[PDB]
Amino acid sequence: HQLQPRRVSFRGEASETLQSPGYDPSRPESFFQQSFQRLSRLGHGSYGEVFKVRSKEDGRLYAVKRSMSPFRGPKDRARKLAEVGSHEKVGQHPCCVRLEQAWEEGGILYLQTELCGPSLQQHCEAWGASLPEAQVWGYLRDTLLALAHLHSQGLVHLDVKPANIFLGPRGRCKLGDFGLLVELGTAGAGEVQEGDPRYMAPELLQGSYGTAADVFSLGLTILEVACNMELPHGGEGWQQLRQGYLPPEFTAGLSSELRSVLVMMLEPDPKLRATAEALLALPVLRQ
Ligand SMILES: CN1CCN(CCOc2cc(OC3CCOCC3)c3c(Nc4c(Cl)ccc5c4OCO5)ncnc3c2)CC1
Repeated sequence: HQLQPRRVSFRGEASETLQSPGYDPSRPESFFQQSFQRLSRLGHGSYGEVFKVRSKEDGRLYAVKRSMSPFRGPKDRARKLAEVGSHEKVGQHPCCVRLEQAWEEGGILYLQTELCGPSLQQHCEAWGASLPEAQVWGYLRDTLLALAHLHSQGLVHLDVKPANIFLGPRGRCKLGDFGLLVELGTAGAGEVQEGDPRYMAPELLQGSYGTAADVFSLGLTILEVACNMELPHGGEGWQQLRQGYLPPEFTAGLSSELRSVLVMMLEPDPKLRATAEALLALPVLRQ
């Protein structure tokens, strides 16, 4: 016998039965199989898979990430479901990827969010060369709007990277993938973890983290996409970047204005590093 799929939420609303057009609770196929139409595979890793699908419910498009294998235990389950809790903590914001719903069936977690344009990373590798700076500024601003929304709620993304920023057509963009998001001070179902080492803030090397870590992460995110360079995973080059230095190559082809802003974001000392609000308050970054 099989447990039925059940909604995963932390809002405290009723415990409720997942139902959908095309979904027969009798039939053995999963809720995701019956209630959706897999259109393409957006990605795959050890996290599982992301699918571009069309809901049989409202007929519209979404992205659904399903975990790869059943939960290994209670603790393993709690930490996976926490991603939903995080995403729900973000709430409604135009610069943040919106969560539609989530559910679990057979130890597998399904996360259904809005379908976005390609990630900044995908858009960058497709563009071939450096992005126009007018584009880059728009990317920098929308992510800062997203960060300020997170940071004003005591939330830290902790894994801001080009692959987490999605081109909102056009040419806006949204911050998503809240798997590592922590609410400062109430942590946590699971312990906090650093993000991608390529974009990691220097203070995390000694176990320190605040909202400032995101600002640094966004800095190297923008540096990567605007120079079309590739960031080191280690060594002196990596360590130079965390010491206020710039790659001796230097960001050539970048203006003074954009360079001076990145310096504010790439500041080694967290307490000196600019905040998102202060950055957005500059004038070179208004609407
Ligand atoms: C060849 N083209 C096909 C269409 N495509 C537009 C849509 O591109 C995406 C890709 C996503 O994820 C990929 C980005 C890097 O991470 C892995 C694959 C999207 C995405 N991912 C997602 C992530 Cl990262 C985290 C949690 C999720 C997610 O969906 C549901 O819950 N989410 C929303 N839209 C995506 C669109 C261009 C290229």
